[PDB]
Amino acid sequence: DWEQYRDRVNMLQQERIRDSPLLQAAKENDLRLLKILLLNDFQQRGAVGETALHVAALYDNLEAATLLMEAAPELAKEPALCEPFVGQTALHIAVMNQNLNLVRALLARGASVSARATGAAFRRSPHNLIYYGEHPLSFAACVGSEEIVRLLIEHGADIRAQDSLGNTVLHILILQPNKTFACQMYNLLLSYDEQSLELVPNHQGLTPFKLAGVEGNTVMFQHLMQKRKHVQWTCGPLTSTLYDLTEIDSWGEELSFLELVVSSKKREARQILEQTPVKELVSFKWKKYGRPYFCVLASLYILYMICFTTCCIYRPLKLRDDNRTDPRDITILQQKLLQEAYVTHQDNIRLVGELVTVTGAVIILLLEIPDIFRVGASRYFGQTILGGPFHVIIITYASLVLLTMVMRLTNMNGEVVPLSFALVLGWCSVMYFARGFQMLGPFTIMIQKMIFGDLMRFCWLMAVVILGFASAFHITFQTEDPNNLGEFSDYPTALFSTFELFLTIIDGPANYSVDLPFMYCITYAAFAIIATLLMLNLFIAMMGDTHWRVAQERDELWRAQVVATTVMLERKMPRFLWPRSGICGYEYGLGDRWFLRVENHH
Amino acid sequence: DWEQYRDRVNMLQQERIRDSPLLQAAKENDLRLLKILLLNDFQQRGAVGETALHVAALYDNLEAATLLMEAAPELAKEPALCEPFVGQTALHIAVMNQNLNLVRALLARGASVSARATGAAFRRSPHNLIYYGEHPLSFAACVGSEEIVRLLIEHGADIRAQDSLGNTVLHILILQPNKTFACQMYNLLLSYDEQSLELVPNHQGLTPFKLAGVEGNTVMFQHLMQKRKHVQWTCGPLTSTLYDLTEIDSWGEELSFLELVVSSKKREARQILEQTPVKELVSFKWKKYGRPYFCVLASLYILYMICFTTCCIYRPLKLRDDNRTDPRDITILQQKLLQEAYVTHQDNIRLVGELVTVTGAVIILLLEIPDIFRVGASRYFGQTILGGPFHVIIITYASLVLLTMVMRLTNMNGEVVPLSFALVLGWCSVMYFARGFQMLGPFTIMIQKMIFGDLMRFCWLMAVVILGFASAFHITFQTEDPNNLGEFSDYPTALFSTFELFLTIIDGPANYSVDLPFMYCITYAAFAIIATLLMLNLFIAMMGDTHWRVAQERDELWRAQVVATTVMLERKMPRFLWPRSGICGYEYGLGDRWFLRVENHH
Ligand SMILES: CCCCC/C=C/C/C=C/CCCCCCCC(=O)O[C@H](COC(=O)CCCCCCCCCCCCCCC)COP(=O)([O-])OCC[N+](C)(C)C
Ligand SMILES: CCCCC/C=C/C/C=C/CCCCCCCC(=O)O[C@H](COC(=O)CCCCCCCCCCCCCCC)COP(=O)([O-])OCC[N+](C)(C)C
Ligand SMILES: CC(C)[C@@H](C)/C=C/[C@@H](C)[C@H]1CC[C@H]2C3=CC=C4C[C@@H](O)CC[C@]4(C)[C@H]3CC[C@]12C
Ligand SMILES: CC(C)[C@@H](C)/C=C/[C@@H](C)[C@H]1CC[C@H]2C3=CC=C4C[C@@H](O)CC[C@]4(C)[C@H]3CC[C@]12C
Ligand SMILES: CC(C)[C@@H](C)/C=C/[C@@H](C)[C@H]1CC[C@H]2C3=CC=C4C[C@@H](O)CC[C@]4(C)[C@H]3CC[C@]12C
Ligand SMILES: CC(C)[C@@H](C)/C=C/[C@@H](C)[C@H]1CC[C@H]2C3=CC=C4C[C@@H](O)CC[C@]4(C)[C@H]3CC[C@]12C
Ligand SMILES: Clc1ccc(CO[C@H](Cn2ccnc2)c2ccc(Cl)cc2Cl)cc1
Ligand SMILES: Clc1ccc(CO[C@H](Cn2ccnc2)c2ccc(Cl)cc2Cl)cc1
Repeated sequence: DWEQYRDRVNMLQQERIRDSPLLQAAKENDLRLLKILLLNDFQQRGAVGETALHVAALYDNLEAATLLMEAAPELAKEPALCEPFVGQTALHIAVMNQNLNLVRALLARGASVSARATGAAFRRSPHNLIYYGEHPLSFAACVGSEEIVRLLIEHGADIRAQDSLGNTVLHILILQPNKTFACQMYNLLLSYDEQSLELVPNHQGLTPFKLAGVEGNTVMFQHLMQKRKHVQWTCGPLTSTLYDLTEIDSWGEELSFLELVVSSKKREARQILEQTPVKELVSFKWKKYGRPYFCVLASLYILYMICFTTCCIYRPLKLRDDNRTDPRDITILQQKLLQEAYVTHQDNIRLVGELVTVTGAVIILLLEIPDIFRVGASRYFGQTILGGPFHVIIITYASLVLLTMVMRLTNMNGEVVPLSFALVLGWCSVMYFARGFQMLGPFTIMIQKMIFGDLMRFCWLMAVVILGFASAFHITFQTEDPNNLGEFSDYPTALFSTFELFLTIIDGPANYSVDLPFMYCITYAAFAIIATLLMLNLFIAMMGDTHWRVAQERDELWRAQVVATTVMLERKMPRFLWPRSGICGYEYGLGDRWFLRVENHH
Repeated sequence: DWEQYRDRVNMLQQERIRDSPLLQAAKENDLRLLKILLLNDFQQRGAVGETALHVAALYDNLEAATLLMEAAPELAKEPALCEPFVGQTALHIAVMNQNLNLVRALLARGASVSARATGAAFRRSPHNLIYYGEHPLSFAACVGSEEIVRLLIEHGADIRAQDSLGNTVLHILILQPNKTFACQMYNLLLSYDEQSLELVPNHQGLTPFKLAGVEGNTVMFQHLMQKRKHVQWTCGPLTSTLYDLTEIDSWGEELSFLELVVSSKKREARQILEQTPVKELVSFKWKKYGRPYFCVLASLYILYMICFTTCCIYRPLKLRDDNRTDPRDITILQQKLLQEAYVTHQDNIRLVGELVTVTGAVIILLLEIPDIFRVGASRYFGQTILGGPFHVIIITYASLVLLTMVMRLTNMNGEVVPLSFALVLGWCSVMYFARGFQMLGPFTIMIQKMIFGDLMRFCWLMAVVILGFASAFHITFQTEDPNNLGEFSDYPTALFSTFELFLTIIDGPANYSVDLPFMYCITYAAFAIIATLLMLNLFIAMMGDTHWRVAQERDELWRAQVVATTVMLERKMPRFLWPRSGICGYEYGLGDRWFLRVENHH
């Protein structure tokens, strides 16, 4: 694994540094020994191809570093050579240690301002504790060393240079955790912008502005917006400001800023939706257009589920064509064949409801399947904010409807099976629309967070209790007459009875007209204590405990689900239903831009 | 919508200011350009009829404003002209910007101290972030600018002037959010009162004192009471104070201060009921008169419900007059007709209970219907503090009793229907009286806050689960013999069974003497996990979470419901039962006033 490899790399590196007297002296700064070694081979390299000057820079030894450079000035030009540290110069190290005196002394000797630390130890990854990109300028920037940043830009640091992710120094500052200084650095770098560096995309296509949204960097987002706003007037406690929406609303771009924020996997990204140009924009879009269209679509879907349900209630059945010879058989009706299922006026009235039913299942797949391939199947089905679990069950619903159509046409028996799944999944998919309503929306997120959290843990331990007790109850009744207590009469019935007895959805077996096994009363007392009293009530206790701790995040997830719904509706619906949002600049002489005006009290 | 209109107004305003070189110079303060333009048409107006001097005042440019006034002194007199800003002078703007030097310079040039900003941007509304009324003095006051307030009063600001709501500067200060400075301003304005300005009503009929109650301004209320109290004595740690009740008790006034506070829709208004002249007054009224009369009325209503119930238990029925030919029919009795329903001594004893029952339903409507028209139907039925939901069900109860009387008299069949509603609603309306008792009162507010909150959200998602599963269970059993498992034998029974199975109020279907469908055991396992375990227990978890967060407001709502009951009883009951409260001043030589004396430890 990578941790064991990095560890060896570090161990071999320290071993070489102890083995070589020149690298050893570069780490210890014993200028006596180092002068004698240099007066007496300067190319000597550690375990990763690093020079004695990289070693002096790593241990921050300016005296050893200047002796090494005075003896062999060419060392200032050298990269490290091996897979972890490829391209790392003594200048990258001196910059990361903030040694301005060593950085000057290296630049005075031709150390490259444009060198790229291409090795893995520099790549963005979960493996690496930092990500400064690849260049001395990007290091000095993320390190928060203006004096080094100016010194490098003077010496030719290309400010528009890009690393292996395509990230410029501006993209890299958006990724750093000192969000507050990163701003002062962001302004220092834009003081040399003179296409703007603000508009350069990385290889994901993200500009710095889109990256601050995607990464949830709310401090850099609100800092970037201070240069995309104009104060129209202030009068007493009131100010009117005009925000340029060109970045946030992303008109006619192939993937918008708000899509990138709502689909981001960072929990910090949802906080961007609470910021001033945005909250007001997504709130305007939702009241004016989003909620009216979502209430119409919710109503049409519920009427379509009533239509589908009615085609199940009036499903085509006839009297069985053979006798119930087994006294335990209760089936009295059978399917009509296709050639007899459409004969009466009521069958033709149903056929309209069935063709509407099938048409809705086709339309569901025509609307769903393309969005799997844009968003990505895992995000499509995994993301709570995008509706992931409802996209699974609506595709499953439409698939079970189309399977039921193929079964009808082919005279295949057993349409009850796909229709029973399609009725449960079809109606529970009406919970998709709960996200538009402040009453139902946050509660539907508790249902989801309780299903995947507490109900899953409960069902795993509930299963071993049911297997223990269903087996004990089955073998207790194995020897007794099945007609006197039917609940445990075979292992599948004993499992199902024990599951219903666990949840108290059926009454505990009892027949006072006969002597039940004494081992049953012992086993059922232990079961009612463990299953019913302790665990079924411990479920309520752990749900009540989960609920107060999740209640803040559920509201944030709901406020984000409303924005994701707003963004979905505007991307999918015909534009004539969704007029461009905000204020057109052109009819007021402001040029091609579109704006949001907000008035605030202070 | 108004937001899009205000936004255009702001955009057209800024466009004109950029288009006109004179308004542009008034905003930028480039005295070079402005001197040349004025030396070279001074009437030029922006998008809302505002002058270049309004523009200089808005951008707070005293140098541009004094050049514009020096070139054309008549500009100081000008209002703005268009619908948002009608009547707004440069003096309104200079006052709101607190520019005392510009305000003098305008007043020195005849700017009107009595101008009214009649435009909508000044009206009280949810659309407007501030409300300063219409006059320069009311602006200077709400802005908290004594030096400008004195300067205006010297120049003739009519302190008794009223805006389009009838609000004086005192009413407007009660509405402002800096409740603490507003007091220092309130005293500054009363220093010029010399009918008192304290007693002038707005167009709602509210004086400043009633408005501080209605708006829940507890800081201004307790400040107003410092001038309506007298300290009789202090001895060591004890003080005795005498509060004038003339304002709070509002004797013989058509609508009292305490009615206006308990019927207010502001959540802050209930906090007035916790203040020193009041809490002691409403507590005295409740112990001495309120609770004794409310316990008598509670007892009389419960005895009337026992009387009505007894007329239902002894309802007049006879043997059916035709055979039960359908083997699934269980009806054996039928109504007696009016001409046979009153024959025995026990029928005449009932008839007294029925005439008492009907008389109580008439009395309920005679007591209820007038109060709908005073309070207003929406407040009458909407307000928790006034008893809103109990006023709905008591009017509904009386209507179902009078309908049942019309049915009896007309020999109409089916009296079971209106009587079953009248028994449920009649007895649940006994919960109205829970508000008098500290044990039952706050709990009856949780019942209400759980019905309209958590039970509503639950019932919406519970309904789609019941529609999904009732349909799956119905079509699973559609083909099987109805006599072996009756629960899902038609769609209305399948809905009702699935509702009872959701809540575990009936046992899960099972008949071990026959092979049930395998799809039933699959569907019922999924149902018991989703309905019974997860959601029925998630109801308890979300109620437990709502309960601790609502528990403070429920106690405040209960303490306010007791005062609303006290105020109701005193307004409705015969005065001889409700002696005037407090201490008559006349028999101690204090004149016509009535007082509350409170003794306090400090
Ligand atoms: C997110 C939570 C997920 C939790 C997942 C857990 C699920 C709960 C239960 C598992 C379903 C097991 C279904 C067994 C059906 C047997 C039918 C049958 O064929 O029975 C028996 C055969 O087998 C048995 O004897 C026993 C089967 C093996 C033991 C039970 C299954 C264990 C499954 C373990 C799963 C992992 C659990 C780990 C901890 C969670 C035959 O039938 P018979 O009884 O008529 O005997 C006919 C013959 N005589 C009359 C002579 C008796
Ligand atoms: C604050 C919370 C408020 C929540 C409100 C929600 C309410 C829960 C349930 C709704 C009541 C529906 C009553 C249906 C009665 C049908 C009787 C009948 O006539 O059935 C059927 C006819 O209809 C049906 O087939 C299906 C009816 C349509 C679907 C069910 C109603 C959907 C209502 C949706 C409401 C909105 C929900 C949105 C999400 C909350 C006939 O009768 P049969 O079965 O004897 O068939 C006789 C004929 N064979 C023998 C051949 C079968
Ligand atoms: C035999 C059939 C009837 C069984 C398998 C059916 C399972 C249904 C009842 C289960 C399967 C997954 C469940 C499920 C998945 C996830 C979510 C998202 C959550 O935010 C709301 C509840 C909701 C929508 C629930 C509802 C109930 C579902 C849809
Ligand atoms: C406790 C958790 C883990 C939940 C999920 C466990 C469910 C188990 C107990 C349930 C789910 C589906 C049930 C089930 C499916 C269908 C049938 C066919 C029926 O003719 C006999 C019972 C039988 C065989 C039962 C046995 C018990 C099962 C397997
Ligand atoms: C068919 C009939 C019997 C059905 C419709 C009757 C409904 C009754 C049970 C329901 C309807 C509204 C409910 C209701 C409304 C509001 C309140 C106010 C609350 O502070 C206490 C409970 C209380 C008083 C409850 C009691 C139960 C009521 C009165
Ligand atoms: C889950 C929430 C939404 C609550 C309110 C839902 C209630 C539903 C399930 C209940 C309320 C009243 C019930 C109801 C009313 C009366 C009858 C007549 C009876 O002869 C057959 C059942 C039938 C038709 C049932 C069906 C199920 C209903 C409609
Ligand atoms: Cl789980 C679930 C999901 C969505 C709805 C949709 O609920 C709304 C009503 N509502 C309830 C609360 N706030 C709004 C609705 C019901 C019926 C029809 Cl036909 C249209 C609409 Cl818009 C109900 C349950
Ligand atoms: Cl929901 C409800 C509402 C009101 C009462 C009234 O309860 C009181 C008794 N009580 C109980 C607690 N504190 C006082 C009562 C009962 C019977 C009779 Cl006849 C008269 C009275 Cl005054 C009881 C339930």
